[PDB]
Amino acid sequence: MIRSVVIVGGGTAGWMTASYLKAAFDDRIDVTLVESGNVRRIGVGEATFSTVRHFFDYLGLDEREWLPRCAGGYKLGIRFENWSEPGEYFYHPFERLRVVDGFNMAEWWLAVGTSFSEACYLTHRLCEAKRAPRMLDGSLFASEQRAQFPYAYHFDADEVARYLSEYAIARGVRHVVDDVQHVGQDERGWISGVHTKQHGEISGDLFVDCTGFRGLLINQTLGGRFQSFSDVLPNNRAVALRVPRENDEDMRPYTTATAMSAGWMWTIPLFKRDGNGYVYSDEFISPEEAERELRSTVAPGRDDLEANHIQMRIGRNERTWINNCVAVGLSAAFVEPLESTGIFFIQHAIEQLVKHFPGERWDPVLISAYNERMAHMVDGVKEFLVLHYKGAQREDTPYWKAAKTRAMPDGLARKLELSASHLLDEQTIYPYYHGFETYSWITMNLGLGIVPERPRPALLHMDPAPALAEFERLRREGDELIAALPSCYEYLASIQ
Amino acid sequence: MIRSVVIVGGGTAGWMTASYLKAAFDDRIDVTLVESGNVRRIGVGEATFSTVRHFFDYLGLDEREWLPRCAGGYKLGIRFENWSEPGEYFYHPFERLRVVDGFNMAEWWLAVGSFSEACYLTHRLCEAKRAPRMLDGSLFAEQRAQFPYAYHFDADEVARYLSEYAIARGVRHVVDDVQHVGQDERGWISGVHTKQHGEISGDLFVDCTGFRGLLINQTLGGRFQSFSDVLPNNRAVALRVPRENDEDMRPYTTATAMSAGWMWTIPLFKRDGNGYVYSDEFISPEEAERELRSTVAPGRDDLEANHIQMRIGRNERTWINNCVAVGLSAAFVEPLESTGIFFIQHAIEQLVKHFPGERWDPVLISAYNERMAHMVDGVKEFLVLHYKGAQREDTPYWKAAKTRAMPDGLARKLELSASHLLDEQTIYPYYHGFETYSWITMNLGLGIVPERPRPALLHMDPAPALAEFERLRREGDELIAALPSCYEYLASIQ
Ligand SMILES: Cc1cc2nc3c(=O)[nH]c(=O)nc-3n(C[C@H](O)[C@H](O)[C@H](O)COP(=O)(O)OP(=O)(O)OC[C@H]3O[C@@H](n4cnc5c(N)ncnc54)[C@H](O)[C@@H]3O)c2cc1C
Ligand SMILES: Cc1cc2nc3c(=O)[nH]c(=O)nc-3n(C[C@H](O)[C@H](O)[C@H](O)COP(=O)(O)OP(=O)(O)OC[C@H]3O[C@@H](n4cnc5c(N)ncnc54)[C@H](O)[C@@H]3O)c2cc1C
Ligand SMILES: [Cl-]
Ligand SMILES: [Cl-]
Ligand SMILES: [Cl-]
Ligand SMILES: [Cl-]
Repeated sequence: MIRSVVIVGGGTAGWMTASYLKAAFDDRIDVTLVESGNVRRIGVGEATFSTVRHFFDYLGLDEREWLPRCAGGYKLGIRFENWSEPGEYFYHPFERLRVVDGFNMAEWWLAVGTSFSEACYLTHRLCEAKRAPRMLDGSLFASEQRAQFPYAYHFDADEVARYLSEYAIARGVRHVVDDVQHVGQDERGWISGVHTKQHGEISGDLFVDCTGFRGLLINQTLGGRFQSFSDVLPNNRAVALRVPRENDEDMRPYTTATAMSAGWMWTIPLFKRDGNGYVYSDEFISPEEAERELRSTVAPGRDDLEANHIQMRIGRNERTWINNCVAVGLSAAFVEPLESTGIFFIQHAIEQLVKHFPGERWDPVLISAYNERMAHMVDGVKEFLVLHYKGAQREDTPYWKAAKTRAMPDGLARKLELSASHLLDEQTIYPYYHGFETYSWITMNLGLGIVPERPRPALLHMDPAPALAEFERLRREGDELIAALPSCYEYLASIQ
Repeated sequence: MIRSVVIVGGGTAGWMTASYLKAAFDDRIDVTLVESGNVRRIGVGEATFSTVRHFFDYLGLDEREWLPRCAGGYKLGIRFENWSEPGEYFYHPFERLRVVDGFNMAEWWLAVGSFSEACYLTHRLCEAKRAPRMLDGSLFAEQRAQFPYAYHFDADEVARYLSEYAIARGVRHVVDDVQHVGQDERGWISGVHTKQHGEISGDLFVDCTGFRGLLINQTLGGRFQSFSDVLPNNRAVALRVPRENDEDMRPYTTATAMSAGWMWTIPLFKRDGNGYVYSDEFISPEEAERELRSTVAPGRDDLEANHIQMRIGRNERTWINNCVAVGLSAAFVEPLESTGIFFIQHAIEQLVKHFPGERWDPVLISAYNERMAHMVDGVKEFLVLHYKGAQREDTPYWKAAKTRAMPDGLARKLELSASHLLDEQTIYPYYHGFETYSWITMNLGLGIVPERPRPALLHMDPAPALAEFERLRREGDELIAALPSCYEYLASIQ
């Protein structure tokens, strides 16, 4: 049985790990987290995926407690703007499709359908009317019912790290602020300790690499091989800003992904401000050009706002667990934030680390099974993301023209062939766990313009009444909800 | 749209198909079923899988209506006898494992704990021979998914019952032999030519002719892929054995390992169904008949034995041109996990979903074929796991099972399983009827057991899981005291 964990890095990954380990094992694990006082955290990572409520539940934290305290907001979905038709948009919401007489509402929409998201999802209305997912009395709008509309969150990246470090430290995590200068290895190549500038050697049984893109343990010490995805997903840089909203009250309960001339831009509404960034490929546009394009769109004349330029490491380690070291966060893998998966990868890496926790024997088969899961997790998203670029109909710049013909991962060709005939399902999407469900694959395809040539032939043999009564039911439930629900900001104000 | 379906074959496959199509499309589909008056149905296929309730629900039939009428009983799971330690047994039940603090009861059992007895309510119900219903008809536990119990029924009666259902709903019934299958200039089926009713044509043809594969294999040249290299059982001998005491009725199938295969016991309302599944490379058809009779029906030579040659494997494609194979014509594996009728149901459900329009869509058809292939391949792999987990080594047959070649992917599942339990991510990843608990339950019961408990559990409070084991033990106690016997309940609804 092993006793102690040493985490290197104090970004969102480090502090999520420290928190979760203490929540899981309490006093049956010793945890130390070492982080540099001079190497900054990435500074971004402000939108989350639908699994994140489980992370906070596991920690014993209600959203009323943790959300104001991370200066956050609600994420009901993502609004995709300008990807295909210009001025046009759709939502990818956190909401499962209803099923009528064996077929989901997407199939029926194609046969008897108003845009797809609008006809099929309550969430669409909530986004348009800028509603909170809760009534003022704190009851969920569905009124588990939380799974049927698995909304996520926006939060401030500084605050969440600050908040979780306090959570972890309150629970006995030893905190060291220092630079690791060298990582020791025993005669078998296993990590023996990390040598700091002022605190000597810090040893332990298990080491968690949370050093970001740098991969200081997993790559620079252990020689882990990093598999780049630049061949299919070229975006390799970002430029970020923190932009105050002219009107705080005007707060959207969703992230916006807006296609730009050489990439795309995020808008993440927080309680006090927006987060903004342009994800781009430097083969098509320079870092200044991108900064200029970004500022022009979301912050004209606001040169007091400092831009944060980021070089992204896109792809994954072949193995995120090597010897006694596990990489969590940007050190393990990263794909561009088009579907807000970075924090999801962290949560899933940590939840599966607890499941695959080593005993004094360090069982290689259990480690191997952990590595497979993490590989599948990222490869599924990678494929899902390439599908975004293949579905995007705009062709107006060298960038968008090149996205159309660029090589694809194995498997996607088949998914596109299928999709031109009929909708993807549980059996034809990526088959291993990667966060996303069928509705997400379908919703992107239909929003972007990858549509079956014709409706499902079976539906012509069937009574359309039950599905038409369902579309009407959705339309009426939507009407009632936007009338009864407070705004996104209103509800958040009431719980601050 | 297409208008008409012609089904060839009136076994369980033909009639399930006819029934389901009418249930699905009512008067928006014309259906004709043609079946031989002289080529007998297989005569077996008496246990079902957990999915089967959905088939009957879809048809609009409550179990109280259909079950006594098919002379059936309850299947709470399968009892595996003599597979590893001799005289030893365990249950593979239709019951999901409870989860405590992020780990299922199997994991906890390994850390703090027989397996089936500790983890499943169904184990007690089987031992005490209970019905899954109280006399007022309420379920013992929707709550139906948590304990997805299935059924036993008489194979003659179910065909008889479903043909009536379908015919009442406008299925045209023809009793004749198909002598020739016509094809058009594209190799599509144009009609079936019968001995006395001329040509019967339609848009879609469903091959329900059994192992024969009259349309899909003999006419269309579909290729059959054999599984004999990994699952050599190629024959069966069956009996219909009356129970000395009808009241003594088990709510489960028994799979008993024998010298050169295994034997099923399926308790029906009036009688048992019995059979020995074997490989003729290790035992002759009469040796097997002698071994069967000796075990379940000593001295009862008045009972006629049904000897069957099984075609084990699957068609590469079950849907070719305008013809879809359903049932034994499509695929078959030995009935060790009662999957034949499941394969039919799933084939038919997916046929409705993949139903063709007037414009035939090769991509939709290809997606149908992938699902049918995965369905059977998943079960194939799961069954080889039974033979690999069986620890008995007492005959040439059991010795050979130990070293026989395996399907791709199973070696990995066995390496994993010696380390820790299989899960949703490491079992066969495509739909094949079975869930994780089934894979786990078979491993633990047969004796493929992680070397040690999961190390994470040593860092955790065992109290919640121990309180759960106790809760299960107490709920079990209460259920066997309150539930009527399997026979008692069935008697009350006859
Ligand atoms: C442009 C961009 C946009 C993103 N958007 C999203 C999003 O919308 N949603 C989402 O979920 N994710 C997003 N991500 C991912 C998100 O930022 C990360 O998942 C999250 O911030 C965790 O980062 P990290 O902890 O792994 O790395 P970092 O923040 O880089 O942390 C590295 C830590 O290691 C420390 N360190 C480095 N070297 C040493 C050393 N020598 N000794 C001691 N300490 C050391 C540093 O001091 C720091 O504490 C985005 C990423 C990028 C690049
Ligand atoms: C030994 C054994 C045990 C089994 N146990 C189980 C079990 O426990 N549980 C389970 O779910 N499944 C079991 N199965 C499978 C089960 O028997 C079948 O799934 C089910 O009976 C359906 O069979 P079928 O309709 O495909 O074939 P068949 O019963 O053989 O039907 C063939 C039909 O085609 C007709 N036909 C053939 N040729 C012509 C022609 N020339 N013209 C007109 N009609 C023709 C015949 O008349 C007949 O109606 C078992 C199978 C075997 C062999
Ligand atoms: Cl489905
Ligand atoms: Cl991300
Ligand atoms: Cl899990
Ligand atoms: Cl079977």
